[PDB]
Amino acid sequence: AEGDDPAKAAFNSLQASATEYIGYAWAMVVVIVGATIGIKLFKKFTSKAS
Repeated sequence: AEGDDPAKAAFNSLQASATEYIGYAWAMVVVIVGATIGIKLFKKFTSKAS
């Protein structure tokens, strides 16, 4: 509750956007896992064990 400084709010909000990145952090962890696994199946899914 401060003076009429909403003009600075919308501006400072851009700093909160950082969350958008921290939110995908988990997905980045999942991505990593997916990649690691894929690199295998992706390679083993070429000629298989016949």
